[PDB]
Amino acid sequence: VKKFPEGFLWGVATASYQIEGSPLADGAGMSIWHTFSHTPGNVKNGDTGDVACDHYNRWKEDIEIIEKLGVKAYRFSISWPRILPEGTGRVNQKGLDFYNRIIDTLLEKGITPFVTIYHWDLPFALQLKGGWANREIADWFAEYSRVLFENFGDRVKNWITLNEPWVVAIVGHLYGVHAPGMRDIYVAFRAVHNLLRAHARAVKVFRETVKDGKIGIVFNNGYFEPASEKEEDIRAVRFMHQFNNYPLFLNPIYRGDYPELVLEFAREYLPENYKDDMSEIQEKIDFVGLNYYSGHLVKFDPDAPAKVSFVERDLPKTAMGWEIVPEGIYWILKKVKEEYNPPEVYITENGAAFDDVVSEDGRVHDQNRIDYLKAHIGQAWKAIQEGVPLKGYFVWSLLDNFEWAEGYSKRFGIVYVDYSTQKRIVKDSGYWYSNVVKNNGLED
Ligand SMILES: OC[C@H]1CNC[C@@H](O)[C@@H]1O
Repeated sequence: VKKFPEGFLWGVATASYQIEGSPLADGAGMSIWHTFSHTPGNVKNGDTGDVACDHYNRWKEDIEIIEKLGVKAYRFSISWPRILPEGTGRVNQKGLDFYNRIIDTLLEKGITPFVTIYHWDLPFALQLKGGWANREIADWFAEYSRVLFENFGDRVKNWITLNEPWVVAIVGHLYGVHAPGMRDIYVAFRAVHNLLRAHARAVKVFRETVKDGKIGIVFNNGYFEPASEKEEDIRAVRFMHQFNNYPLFLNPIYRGDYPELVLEFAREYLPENYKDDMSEIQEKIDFVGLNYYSGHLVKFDPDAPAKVSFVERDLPKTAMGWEIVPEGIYWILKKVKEEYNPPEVYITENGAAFDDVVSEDGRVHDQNRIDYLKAHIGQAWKAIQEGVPLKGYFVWSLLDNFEWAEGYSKRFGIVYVDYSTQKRIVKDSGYWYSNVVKNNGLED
């Protein structure tokens, strides 16, 4: 038996562009993911979010699935361009109506909404003005967040400014693999910095408009282990954790500067008086969300940009090719308490992509995902037993969905989606998870 604390929040998680479809319905502006995915060569098989899970129409039935499974919390995101089609100024009532219906439905059914304000679908109109590269985004984001607080803050009380700002900056602006598809290290570190300033401005306005709410921010994290016991490899691990995990943002938020190895690597790329912004960046937050999926063996490498290479290990992997290292989720939970001691933590995403097939029996026997969830939920329980203030756990994802540059080819859902009909098939992992929420923990 591994029983969780009373009132622990068991959730599922999605993101607007990944499930909704109908990106231009009802006066919505284009996002950068619309223009990106519509550019030939950017996404596997030419996939886009034009249709996705058609959640824009099937939202009621999807929530009914959440209800039926008994899960207590739904993490979802809001499409900025549905609300403010030009990014600032005009507010689209029909966009607000879409999310209002979802919000009211969840509450009526006793599910707690956790709203991610920004999960990567910037209004295209703002990208034309530089997007995350432009310092003024801290004002645009504040205006947007304010609108969400004023319209939804009466009912939604749990808020997340940004999903995975490292990915937004580095994958979007350095690697060019995600929208807006840029490859410029100077832009990428300006985007890191503006992400922090916009997050801090949003939190500030939240204090003014939602008196009884809680607000946090979500980071991606990997469990990095050194290839050798040599000095340089252990250091390569120390760089990667500081750059790729929560310290890149939490060192600023809690200590008022970037982490030390990040400055060794990137001080030429950061804005010249970046320190002037640090005091405002330290705006107090209520919780930290950590996402976790995978671990990576890393070693020093003199030929690699950043002086780090990944080394492949003979370990069980998901369809992403990601190494399954359950103890990473425990390590990261431990480490976040050790380093910054946030008053609350949530696992805001954890999950796995496997090649799911509908059997002849009409069921999806994803024993491989059950095994994955069970192992990590076990490690999260362990972290709680050693004092980490973990208040919730969210499976990525409710639904198989548009997996960014991988398109529909990667399935993360505990519910299978047959894209040809839009049929939902609860997976074995979904029934299994439904049982652990009912029991408030593991059993065998
Ligand atoms: O890569 C799987 C998931 C990682 N975290 C952010 C999500 O949008 C993504 O689908």
